[PDB]
Amino acid sequence: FRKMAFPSGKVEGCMVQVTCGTTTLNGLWLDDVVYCPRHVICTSEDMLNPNYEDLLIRKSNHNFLVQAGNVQLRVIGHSMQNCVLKLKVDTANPKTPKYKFVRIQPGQTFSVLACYNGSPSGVYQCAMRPNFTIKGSFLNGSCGSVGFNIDYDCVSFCYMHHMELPTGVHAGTDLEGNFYGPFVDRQTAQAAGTDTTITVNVLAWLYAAVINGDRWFLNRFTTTLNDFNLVAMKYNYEPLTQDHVDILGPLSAQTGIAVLDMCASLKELLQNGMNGRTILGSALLEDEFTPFDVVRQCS
Amino acid sequence: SGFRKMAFPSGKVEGCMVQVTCGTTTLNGLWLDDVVYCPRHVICTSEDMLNPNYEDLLIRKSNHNFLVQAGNVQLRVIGHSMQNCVLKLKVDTANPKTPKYKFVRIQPGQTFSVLACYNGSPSGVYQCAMRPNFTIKGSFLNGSCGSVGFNIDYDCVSFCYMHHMELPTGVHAGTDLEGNFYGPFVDRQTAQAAGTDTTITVNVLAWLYAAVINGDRWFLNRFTTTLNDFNLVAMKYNYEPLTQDHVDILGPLSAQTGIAVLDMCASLKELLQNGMNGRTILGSALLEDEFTPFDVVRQC
Repeated sequence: FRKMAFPSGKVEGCMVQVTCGTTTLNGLWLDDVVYCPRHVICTSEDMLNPNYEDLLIRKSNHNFLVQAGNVQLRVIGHSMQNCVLKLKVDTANPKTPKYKFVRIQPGQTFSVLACYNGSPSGVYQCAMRPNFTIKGSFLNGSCGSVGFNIDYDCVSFCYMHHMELPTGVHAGTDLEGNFYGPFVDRQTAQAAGTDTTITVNVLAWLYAAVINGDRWFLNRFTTTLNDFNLVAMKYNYEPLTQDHVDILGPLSAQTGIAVLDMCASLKELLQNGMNGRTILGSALLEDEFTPFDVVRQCS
Repeated sequence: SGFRKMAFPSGKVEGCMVQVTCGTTTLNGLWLDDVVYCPRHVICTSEDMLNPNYEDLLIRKSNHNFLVQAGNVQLRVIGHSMQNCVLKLKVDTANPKTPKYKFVRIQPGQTFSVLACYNGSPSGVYQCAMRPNFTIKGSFLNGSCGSVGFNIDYDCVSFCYMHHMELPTGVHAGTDLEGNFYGPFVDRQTAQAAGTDTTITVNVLAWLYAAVINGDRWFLNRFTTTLNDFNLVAMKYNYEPLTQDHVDILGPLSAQTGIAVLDMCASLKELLQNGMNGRTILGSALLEDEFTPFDVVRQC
């Protein structure tokens, strides 16, 4: 049971390189529009208190260098949609797949195609943390990297990398320029909130362990929704709602274990530890597997 | 901090995956040029797997008995031959999506990306390492036979693994692209026991060197140990013994830093006897052994 990422083939053909002056980052080429973070028009000295609306007036179409491999894309128009620049190019991308722009909620998972200078280099699976950050691997030049989910024939773009916080975490926006979290696209001291463990994802992971035959944390006891949240709040676990119980329905029928019955096992794990044992070969509880991910990978 | 286990982009490999059907069995195949590669047990039923006579089974088959399907376009099989444990199906049309490719055989401890496919359709990609017992610990359901492992260097794809069998212990076994099995495993439905799995010591040391470069230093100690003494302690924790070749590979890591290889071994020895004590190294609460030294000194 590994953390698999979606195939990146449909996304690799849409990555381009956007250059404005000295700054170079990655862009998303869909149809005849190139999407990239709006701070590409700002120098290192302009990131203190940038005025994007005034800076964009200065720039023209010939100040943007869009490169797709060996070919050069010619910019004929520019626009801004919140914290995202929309560059209109003269040629449509023939590699454009069936796509859709969606905004996800914290706790959901998606695959990230890390790119450098418009060239994909790696792909990995991650989840949106409750503090609206992601524990990704972004170095310098990886701005503009996109996160996506893959339907049967449709690619849902949900994230674009914008900034790197001074803690190893990264922050970004959706494809419409709306930031995930209280962050702003400026070079200043920005603090991420207290990260909490995704309780619903842990329960789904525990169901996956039961499917794989690893059944030792199961106990005869059961708890209430209110009692579990009291323990969950103490151990920095997000509160469990009724909709979370409904989502875990398909996994409850396959294993025969009720959600509240499983919560008693998780409650004992937090208080008494792992008792020197492993679940699915791990000494810690994974919280980056959504209930939908468990169904996809198992049933 | 932060060191993600990243997998190579799979775009160049997605266009080479096909579906091969022989009778009732259906698995995945690799379409390169005018040759389709797939495990040879596709011509075996569930009853023949106990004692398969592949020479007897293959001679009774014809070209029209193999159904090769790349999406909706059906390929025409014009010939076939068997190389060790792999089947080579020659088709009438070459694959226009064929990239610059190579066939390499890897040693235990090396890492590669795996593209999991079901009935010729890719489903997911993950990064793994060849364990010292010549097995891989991934997610392979029924119908994933034929999925390949690869590495990408610049623009060249290096195919190194093809999934063949799933062991009763939950691990998977396979061959290289020439049909030679990794380990003593065979393509039979018999009781095959994998060896004891051990931690890749050289990968852990390379990972620890990346930690001191990135900031973490709490595990360093003032002691040093000999290579012979370290192995006597390492074997007690099911750690692979360290050879002189591993020391030379870690040379550049000890050059950028100030810590000798034997110095780092003493620190690793102290970590094993004490544990993490609630602390983390590069954001990880466990010692990682799936990062090769080559990857460590490229992305420092």
